[PDB]
Amino acid sequence: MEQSASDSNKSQNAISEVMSATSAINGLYIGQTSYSGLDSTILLNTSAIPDNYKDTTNKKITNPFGGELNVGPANNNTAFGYYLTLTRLDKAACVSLATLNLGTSAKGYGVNISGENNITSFGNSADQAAKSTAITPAEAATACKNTDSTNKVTYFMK
Repeated sequence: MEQSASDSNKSQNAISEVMSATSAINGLYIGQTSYSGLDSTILLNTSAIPDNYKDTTNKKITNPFGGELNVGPANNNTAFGYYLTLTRLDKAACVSLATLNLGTSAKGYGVNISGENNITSFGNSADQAAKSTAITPAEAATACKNTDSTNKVTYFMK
């Protein structure tokens, strides 16, 4: 109730985690242009067409590495660095990220998108669309919308 709330409080804590993630993974690779090399391997690794870009149950976010992770590089480091396809989600997490601020401390957020290598264009809404900034109940209403069996989100985060 009353605004996103987590967009100011929870965000400050989330930033630390992800900014440490991109730092850690980078320190192990040393740029590699943009973790290049993993692409060719991982792409054909899973069915040649990585179905992991989406979960069929309700739990996959491409970003973290706390559970079932799949490593992959993006197009160009500056635009997008890396993506890790982690299966894991919850209805609360859907609202949590939409009540966060995924814009200043994110590279992009896309719900029901598949193809982390080259994410779709970013607007400001969710579901079969990606957005540049995530915030306010408006996003929350759009992110958690018909998303049950189709509840999966690839998202690059800084």
